[PDB]
Amino acid sequence: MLNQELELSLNMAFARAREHRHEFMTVEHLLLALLSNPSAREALEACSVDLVALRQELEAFIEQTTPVLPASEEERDTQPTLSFQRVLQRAVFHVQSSGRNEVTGANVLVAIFSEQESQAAYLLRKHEVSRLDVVNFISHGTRLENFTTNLNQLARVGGIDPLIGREKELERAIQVLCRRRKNNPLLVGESGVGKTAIAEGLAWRIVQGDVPEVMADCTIYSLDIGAGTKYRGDFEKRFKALLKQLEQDTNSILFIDEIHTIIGAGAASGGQVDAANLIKPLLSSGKIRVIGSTTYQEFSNIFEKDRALARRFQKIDITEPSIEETVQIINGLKPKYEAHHDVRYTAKAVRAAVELAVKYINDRHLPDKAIDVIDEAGARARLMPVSKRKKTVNVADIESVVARIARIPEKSVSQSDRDTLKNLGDRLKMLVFGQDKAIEALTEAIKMARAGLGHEHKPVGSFLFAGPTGVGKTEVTVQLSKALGIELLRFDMSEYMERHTVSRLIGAPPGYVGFDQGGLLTDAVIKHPHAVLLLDEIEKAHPDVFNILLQVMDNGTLTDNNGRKADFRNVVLVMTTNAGVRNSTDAMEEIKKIFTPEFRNRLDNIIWFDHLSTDVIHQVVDKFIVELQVQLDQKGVSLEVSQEARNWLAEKGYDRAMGARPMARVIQDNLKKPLANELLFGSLVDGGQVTVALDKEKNELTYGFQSAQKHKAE
Ligand SMILES: Nc1ncnc2c1ncn2[C@@H]1O[C@H](COP(=O)(O)OP(=O)(O)O)[C@@H](O)[C@H]1O
Ligand SMILES: Nc1ncnc2c1ncn2[C@@H]1O[C@H](COP(=O)(O)OP(=O)(O)O)[C@@H](O)[C@H]1O
Ligand SMILES: [Mg+2]
Ligand SMILES: [Mg+2]
Repeated sequence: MLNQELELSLNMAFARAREHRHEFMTVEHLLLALLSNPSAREALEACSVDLVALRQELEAFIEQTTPVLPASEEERDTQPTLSFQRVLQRAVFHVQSSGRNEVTGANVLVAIFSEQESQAAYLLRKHEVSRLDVVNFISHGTRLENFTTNLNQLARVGGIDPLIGREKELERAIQVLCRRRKNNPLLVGESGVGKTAIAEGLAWRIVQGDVPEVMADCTIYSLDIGAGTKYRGDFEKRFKALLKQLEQDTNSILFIDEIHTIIGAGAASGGQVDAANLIKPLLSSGKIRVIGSTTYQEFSNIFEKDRALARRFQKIDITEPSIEETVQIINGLKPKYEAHHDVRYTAKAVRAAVELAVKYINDRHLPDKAIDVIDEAGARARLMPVSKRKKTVNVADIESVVARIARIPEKSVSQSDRDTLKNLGDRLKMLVFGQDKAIEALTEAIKMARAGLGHEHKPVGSFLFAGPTGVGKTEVTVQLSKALGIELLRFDMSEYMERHTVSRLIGAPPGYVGFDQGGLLTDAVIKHPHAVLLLDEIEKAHPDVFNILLQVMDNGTLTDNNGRKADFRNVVLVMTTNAGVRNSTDAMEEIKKIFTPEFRNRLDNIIWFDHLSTDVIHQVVDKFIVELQVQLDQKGVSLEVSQEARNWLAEKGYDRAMGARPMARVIQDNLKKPLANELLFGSLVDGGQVTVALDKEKNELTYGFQSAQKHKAE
C-alpha cells in the first residue's frame, strides 16, 4: 500500500531512531524522513521551502523532546506513537478513497496537516506551507552606525542563534516592557548565563508574531558596549542625536548590553548617564524603552546603592540553567553543531559536557561553558585528518576537552626547568651566604610545587622569612625572582599601616587597603601572574591586609571586581620580618606571639635566617670585591685587596643591629671612589694595577697604583 520510496524513507528514519536510541518514533521524525523522500521533497520545493531551515528545526525539536532509552535489561526498542500510526492510516485511507495505487511521501505530507496540535504541523504552517498547496501540487501534475545592531533585521535572516526555553524570563520581560511606568527590563545574571540570548531571542518573537497586538511594531536596536566610555568622538553629541533619531514617535526598544559601562561606573565628561536619565519619563515629545544587561554585583553596588538609574529599571533575575535544562539547550543546538563538524554527539556525551563543566569549570556558567566544550570537541575531530564520525561513545572526548579547559598548564621534565631547579640551591648559595637552611627549605618547596605536588587552589609558596636585620632575607627573594625568570612585585607594609604617619608630612589613608584592593596588589598580579611577591616588614601591616592575605593563601585568588581578577596561582608569596629575632631571646614562642596561629598555620614554611658568622661577612666582602674586579678586569685594571684591608672592610660594613646593610656604601666609599680620579685622568687610563692595603696604627686604607701598556718592565 506504501511506495518503495516511502518504505525506504521509513526504514532510514527507523534506522536513525535506533542509533540516536529514541524510544519514540514521532510525527516529527516522519516529517524529517519525508525531507529525504523525493515526492515530499518536490512538494516542499514547489512551495519554496528551505529544506535546511526545516531540517535543523525538526532535528532540534526531536532531540529536545524524545525520551532516550540506553539504560539496562528492560524490553525497549523504537515504538511508533499512536499519532505516527494515525498519520499513516490517514494517508492510506485517503489514497484508497482517491483511486490511487500507492501511498507516496507527498500524501503523508497532506496527512500531517490534520494533526492539529503537532509540532510538525506547526512548522509547516510557519514555513507558510498550506494543505491546499500540497493538494494542488499532487493533483495537477501526473537606526544606528555599525556593530551588532538591529536584532529584528538579524532575526529575519539567520544571524541570531535560536533561544531554547526560558519562557518565564521572556514573559517577564514582555510584561515589564508593557508597563506604564518602570518599563525598562534589566537582565541581571552571571556571564554566560544567557542575557544577550534573551534580548536577541525577544527580537525573534516579535518577528514571529509571538508577542502580539501592541508590541507588533517593535524593533530592538542593540547599542555598543561589551567600564567608562570616552576615547574620542564626544559621547555627548552622538548620543543626543541617536536618542532623538530613535524618537520620531515609534515603539522602539533599545537594548544596551552590559549597561554598567555607560552608567554607574562614572565617566569622564558629561552626556552618558545624564542623557540616558533624560528620556526615561518625559523630557521631549516621545519616550523610549531600554533593555539593560548587567551582572549580580554590578547591579548591587554600582547600580542600586550608588544610584544612576536603578529605580527606573525593573530587575529580572536570569538564573543559571540547571543540568537538564542545559541538556535541552545543547540538544536544541546539537544538529547545527553536528552539521558544521560533520560528526554525531551521543546523548551520553551531551550529558557529560554539561555535568563535567559544572564540576570542573567553576570559573564559568551553564549554557556557555557546556556549548564551548561541545563546539571544541567537534572541532577536535577534524585534527584527526577526517573527523571521525563518533559512534555511541564520546564521553572520553568530552573528558579531554574539559580537562584542557579546566587545567593542565606546566612544563617540567628532563632539561630546561630541570637544570635550573637542580642547581637553584647552588645558584642562590653563590649570591647569599651563611643561610644554607633557608635556601634549602625554600628550594625544596619550589621544586615540590614544580613537580605538580601541592594544591591548585593555593600559591606556589607562602613563606615567612624571619631573622635579624641585613642577613639576606630581601636579597634571597630578589635573587629567587631572577633565577626563576619571573617578575618581582614588591610592597612595603610600613606604607600600609593604616594611620601611623602624620606629624612629619606624608598622609594618605583613603587608600592603603584601598591602594592594595582597588588598584595596586590586584593590578600587579593580573599584569604579572608568574611572579615573586615580596612584602617587606609584614608585622607592621593592618589586619585588613592579613585577612586579604589569609584569603590568598587559602583561595589562591583575590577579588577586586568580578570574573576572579587577581589570580595568585603562579605567585611565590614572601613576607619578611624583623619581629622576633633569631633585644629578644628566641628559641620558640617569640614569632608565635607576634603572629596568630591562624596566619602561621597557612604558611608553607617559616623560613629562618641566622646571624652572619665572621666567615660569612668575609664572603660578603669578597663578593663585593669580585663584582668590582669584574668591572675593573674589562678595563685592563687589576684590583688586589689585602687580608688586613678585607678585615677592615668586614669591620666597617657590618653592624650587629644592621647586618650587612652598610656594606655597599663602605665598599663604594673605600674601594670605588678612590679609583675614579686615577681611572679618568691618572695611572689607570690605559690599564694597570691597584693594591689596597691597611696602615695599622692608623686604621685607614692604603692605595697603591701602577700603570702600563700591559705590564712592561716595572
Ligand atoms: N537559552 C538559550 N538557548 C540557546 N543558546 C543559549 C541560551 N542561553 C544562552 N545561550 C548561548 O550561550 C551563550 C551565552 O549566552 P549569552 O547571551 O552570551 O550570556 P550572557 O549575555 O549573560 O553573558 C551564547 O552563546 C548563547 O548563544
Ligand atoms: N646573607 C648575605 N649574603 C650576601 N649578602 C648579604 C647578606 N646579607 C646581607 N647582604 C648584603 O647586605 C644587603 C642587605 O641585605 P638584605 O637582604 O636586604 O637584608 P634583610 O635580610 O634585612 O632584608 C644586601 O643587599 C646584600 O648586599
Ligand atoms: Mg618599611
Ligand atoms: Mg627585612
